[PDB]
Amino acid sequence: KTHIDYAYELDITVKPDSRVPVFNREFATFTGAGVPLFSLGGGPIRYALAEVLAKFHARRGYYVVETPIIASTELFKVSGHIEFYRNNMYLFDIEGHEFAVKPMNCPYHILLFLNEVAKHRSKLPLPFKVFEFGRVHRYEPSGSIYGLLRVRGFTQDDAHIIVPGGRVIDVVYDVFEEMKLVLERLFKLGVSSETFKVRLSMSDKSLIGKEFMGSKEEWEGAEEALREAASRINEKYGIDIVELEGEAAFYGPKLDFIMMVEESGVSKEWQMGTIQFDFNLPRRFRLYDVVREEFGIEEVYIIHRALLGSIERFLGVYLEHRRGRMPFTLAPIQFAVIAVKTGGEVDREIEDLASSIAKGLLDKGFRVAVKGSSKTGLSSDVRHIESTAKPAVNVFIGAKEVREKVLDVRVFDLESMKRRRLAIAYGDAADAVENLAAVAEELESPVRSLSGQAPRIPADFSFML
Amino acid sequence: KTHIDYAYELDITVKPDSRVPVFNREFATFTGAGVPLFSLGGGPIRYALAEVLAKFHARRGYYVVETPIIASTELFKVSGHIEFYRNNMYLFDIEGHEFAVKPMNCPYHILLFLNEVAKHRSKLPLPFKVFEFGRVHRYEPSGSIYGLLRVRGFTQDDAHIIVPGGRVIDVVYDVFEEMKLVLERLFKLGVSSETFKVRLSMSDKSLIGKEFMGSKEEWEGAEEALREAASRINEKYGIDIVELEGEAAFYGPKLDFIMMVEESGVSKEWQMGTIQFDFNLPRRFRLYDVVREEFGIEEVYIIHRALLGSIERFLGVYLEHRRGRMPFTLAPIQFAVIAVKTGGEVDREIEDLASSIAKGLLDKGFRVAVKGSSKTGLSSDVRHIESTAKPAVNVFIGAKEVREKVLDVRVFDLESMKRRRLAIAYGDAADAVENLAAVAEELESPVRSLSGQAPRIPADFSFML
Ligand SMILES: [Zn+2]
Ligand SMILES: [Zn+2]
Repeated sequence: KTHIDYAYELDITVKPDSRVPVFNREFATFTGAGVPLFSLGGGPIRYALAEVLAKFHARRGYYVVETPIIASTELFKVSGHIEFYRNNMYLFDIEGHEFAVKPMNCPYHILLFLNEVAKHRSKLPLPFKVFEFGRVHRYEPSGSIYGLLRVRGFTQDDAHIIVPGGRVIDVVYDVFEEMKLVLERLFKLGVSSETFKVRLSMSDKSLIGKEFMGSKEEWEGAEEALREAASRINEKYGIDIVELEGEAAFYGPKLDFIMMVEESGVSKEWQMGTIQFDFNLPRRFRLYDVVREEFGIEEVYIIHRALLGSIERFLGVYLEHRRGRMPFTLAPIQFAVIAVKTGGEVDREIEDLASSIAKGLLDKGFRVAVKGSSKTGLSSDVRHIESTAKPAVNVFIGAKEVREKVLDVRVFDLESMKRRRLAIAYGDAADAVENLAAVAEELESPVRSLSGQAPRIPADFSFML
Repeated sequence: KTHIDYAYELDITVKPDSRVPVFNREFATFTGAGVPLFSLGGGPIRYALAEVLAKFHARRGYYVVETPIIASTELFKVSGHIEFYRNNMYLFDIEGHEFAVKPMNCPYHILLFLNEVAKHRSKLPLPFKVFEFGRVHRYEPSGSIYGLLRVRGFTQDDAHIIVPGGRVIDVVYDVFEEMKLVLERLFKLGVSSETFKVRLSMSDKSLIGKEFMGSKEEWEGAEEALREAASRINEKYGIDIVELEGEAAFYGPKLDFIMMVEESGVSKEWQMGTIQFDFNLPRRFRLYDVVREEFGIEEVYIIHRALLGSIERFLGVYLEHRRGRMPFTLAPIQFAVIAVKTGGEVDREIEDLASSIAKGLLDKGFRVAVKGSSKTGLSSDVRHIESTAKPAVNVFIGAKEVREKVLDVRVFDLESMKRRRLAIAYGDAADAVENLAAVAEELESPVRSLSGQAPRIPADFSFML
């Protein structure tokens, strides 16, 4: 099982080689290869993620923005390079004039900086930090396309930071803290000396002025910022730091976030976001001038960062590493309510309790699937549900639950990779719903600390079970 | 003053003819005409709107989805028409194969329907209702472009509904109820017999089979559904109904939502969303077959609906009709905290109170701007703020507020178009923040009823004042 299987099973995406009813042709012969089509299970995950990541960044001091999806190629001519980059871009014509489907957000984010400088000059605080849940498109050859990992259109948790020399170490370190918070609290992935690695890619000093552009002062200023931040990371968590001479991009040095994971029992890297310094953009958009003239600042840095990276790619690796198991906030189905019918008259109270709990949870904003089952069918109903829908929380309602007034409630424990059984007492349906909602609130609690609010985007996904 | 002015002043968008610092060229010579660039004030409005509209639709029973931005033109060949529509589309090549930047969501939404039918057949409920905050691009000539009203890329509160004959009247009526809820609760616009009109556009029966496609049964079934729903609307609200023979689109009849507004003192229409029946799509995507074969249903309807329509367009007209005044949830600046310094030692308590209230509101997730002012400067500081930033709530902190322990708090009343003064007692900073937060919660209350949660996307916009 790959993410491709898990994505189809949880109904996060449409499978490109599934046949369209009545047409019998693959969905991909309508949509194009490499264009992931998110489905009904995937919709709420995408809104929820945007919402959490936007609020998380706003609480950490980033200005959240949404930038256009197309642009004149003048925009990408000014940024560079552009005889090269042209080749990864989808271009088109309006009306003689050349336009592109945006392959990156950076130029737009710098325009927004430039617009605020123009209106407010030095009243604008620095560091200036702008975040976007941004939608980018790039040329990928048909043979390069693979599931959700390499695609033609995808989303990034993209940010740009314009930071003076005196605050740059703290900003780098903070982004690391951001990565760690999102991993631990949204995804329930532990970040520590045993699971995480930071990789620095630096210049070769002999080649500054040629394969690495810019001046020595630039490179040393940035490389030292990455070494100091990395040194604080290592001191606080014992996370190990790797440094590669001559691996930087031509426009500045960088840091990569790497999770260490294991098969089965193979040790592997799972590469995530990045902190990329840029010496090209501040020249091409005259940022050095602007910051010197308006703020009197001579040492400033420009930085691209993503915590997850490509969101599709992150979700893909995540589906595989976690075998389809989503954190509660992002689970297509949050509560699966399972009525275990017996044949007898107790079925009426079972069916009323299940139905009422189901409506109550939906009113509270949860994603809920009701499944009718039986004592003899239960075993194979559950097996089907666990192998496919993987609901975050199963609630079993049988004769026993009705007579004892205790729900049988099974939350999936992401660390142990096992269900854990809770016995939740209730007086009546209303009260069962309150108590289930309380459990959910405990499961949403880490996300509330990132973003203030856990998103409730309700749905009745009964038809999936 | 047009929306173009209000949008620039509230920092919702970048003005295309503003000059880029240091370059002195217009922003538009980088971006392209007709491509609205939302700015820092506009970012949180866009996330907030997506979030509220998505949750509102999920609570009303729509499945929320996000569909790709590009697609093979096979997708638009199957839907029609396509020698015609080709001309409004941005097209491009991958790798020999023709692709388009999506001009509409409909084909994608039908693929998602078809995908669920394939996996779950008749377990899928009907009506099937899918909602998307969707991003669409269309060719518009340079002379057609105007502000936010006619643009090249824009967003819709788009939905598709596949409804059997027996439930179609209720669905039409419900969409109307949706329009009314969003207007009244998100936008604080009254919808009644004095302010609202519903326009039906129908076939000419003599031309069914020619300028209006489909069969008589189709048209009569749909036109009666619109007349019955309209008749219920009129009975419940006395809203007047207008019916035009021969104005329907070639593929089915429709209903348009129209607000009646006034200058100055001219009566004008403000056209909003639509309910469009479609007889073409169910043929082109073989939906009639699919619904008959899988559900045994012979009478079914396919419907496109938007409540706002183009979101950019709606926001534009809104900015003009309300002279820049946003509802609290959508206001770029939610609380403006204004320290009225005196020169004396009381300035220390004024500055500490303002500062603490400001940090406290930010922690609660609000968008906050602090302005330092003086007794002599106040008058012209406020005038500048009211003419430009238009904060939802002004909080004045002067010597008097400190000595009496009562804040001077001015909420803008959207109906009367005037500030209204509240006297809010406090014991200390913490308590002032609780009491301000309570006022905000009262202002967020109508949005909580649409969507369960009012979005808090915080920002420090001090630099704007
Ligand atoms: Zn970038
Ligand atoms: Zn449509």
